[PDB]
Amino acid sequence: HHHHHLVPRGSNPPPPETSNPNKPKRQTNQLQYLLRVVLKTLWKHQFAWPFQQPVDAVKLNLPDYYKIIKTPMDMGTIKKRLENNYYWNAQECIQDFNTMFTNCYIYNKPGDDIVLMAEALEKLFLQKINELP
Ligand SMILES: CCN1C(=O)c2cccc3c(NS(=O)(=O)c4ccccc4C(=O)OC)ccc1c23
Repeated sequence: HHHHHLVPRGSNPPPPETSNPNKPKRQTNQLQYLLRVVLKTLWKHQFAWPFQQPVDAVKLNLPDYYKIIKTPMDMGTIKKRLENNYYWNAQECIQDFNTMFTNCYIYNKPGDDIVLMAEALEKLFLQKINELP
């Protein structure tokens, strides 16, 4: 038989929402600091780039990524959420950061380059979190 299963193909899932009109939202001084200080200082770091957008599992040849990671998160998503005033409190935003870092540590192994990058960014994140208003 001549069906060789070359289609249908893989794909990326849809990315996390950055808007939700029915979700409760606030602007708080902590959320303001999270955008202006925490996110913007991590964003400029030379290890930020793999984290600035959702994982493209097709481009990056990580076909197992969304098999293993079922709650993806990334800093582009967090940035957009912050810009859109998506969050109710600082905890929600912080949980998104925690999810991003945790995903990285789940998927990868100690000493992998991506893990060294995540560890550095997490260190910086935790320092910046300790001066939250
Ligand atoms: C942060 C999301 N992420 C991963 O968890 C991950 C694991 C393996 C490779 C890559 C990856 N591929 S990459 O080409 O951009 C890359 C980035 C940083 C360090 C190593 C690699 C890589 O795969 O080197 C071969 C991008 C984003 C992620 C990963």
